[PDB]
Amino acid sequence: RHSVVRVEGDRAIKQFFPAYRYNFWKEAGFLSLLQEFDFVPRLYSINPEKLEIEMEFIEGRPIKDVINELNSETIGRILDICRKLDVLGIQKEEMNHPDRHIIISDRIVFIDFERGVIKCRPSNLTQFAVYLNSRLRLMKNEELKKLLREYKKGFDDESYRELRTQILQYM
Amino acid sequence: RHSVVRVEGDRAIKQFFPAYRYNFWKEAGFLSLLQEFDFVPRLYSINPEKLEIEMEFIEGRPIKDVINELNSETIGRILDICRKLDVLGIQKEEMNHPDRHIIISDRIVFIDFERGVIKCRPSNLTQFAVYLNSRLRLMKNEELKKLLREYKKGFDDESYRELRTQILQYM
Repeated sequence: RHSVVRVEGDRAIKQFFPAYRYNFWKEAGFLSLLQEFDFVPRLYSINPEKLEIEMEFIEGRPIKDVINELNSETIGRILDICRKLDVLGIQKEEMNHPDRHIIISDRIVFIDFERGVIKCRPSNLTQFAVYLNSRLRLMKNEELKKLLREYKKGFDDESYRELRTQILQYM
Repeated sequence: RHSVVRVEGDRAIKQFFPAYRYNFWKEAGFLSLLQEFDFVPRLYSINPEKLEIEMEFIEGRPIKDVINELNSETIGRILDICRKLDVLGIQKEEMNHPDRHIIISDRIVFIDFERGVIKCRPSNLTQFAVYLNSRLRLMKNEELKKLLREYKKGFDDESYRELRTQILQYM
């Protein structure tokens, strides 16, 4: 609704509709701030006159196509990226509906940052954990909800490791 | 040392050395995230291959040239921008040496975001207050340090207003 992506070679061009200049800049800003990491597309150019962002085309399958086939190693890698975004202070949003926004090949790429916001304690990992439990039925809410409460309280490396192992044992 | 700025018409073009590629992305990222506000330059283009950013040239005088002539209303406007950055979670850095990075005309523009970082409680306002007191000698360190300690504890609008009025009274 906010934008259209067209693929031209190995580049994806995301053009926002004119009403959504605000989201255009958030996408450009957060992609720029995440270029030191390998879990976002490369950013090649921005054109505010056309509200166009030129970026790397990401080959692979969206998570919604493979979520039930994914092994524990791969899920752990996705949890690491959510945790990284938590630590960076970037709340990507809609991480409980990542169906079309995590692209899986030999690597894991997150796409679509146009709703990102800065926050002290982001909800990337716990939004994703709701999705993960919704698709894999790892456990009942009361157990998952307790696990998310403990991570949120501590919110350090130790709290994360406990959540990580306590999620992945279940698979 | 990180970059060279050249002015071509109404555009300032900043080119980084390759060693400072990640400062290029911070400048691009934070300028992008601040385009919804009027206190940064407009961003026009990025070129990651050349590490070049094209933005608005800002007409006006740097704060170091006018700091002792600035009235209380104008200082309050600069304090507001620091607070805004604090609230947004963006620590610009080097705000205790803003000498060439606040440009004052009819409006107030902050420039140079290449050292910015995200954090829960940024130090923009407490860094700027140290500079402000250093140039205007408004109060003794111990009093300022007491005022800054209280602002950092509360860190809400109320804490800010108390800081704001208690700074501006001295002129």
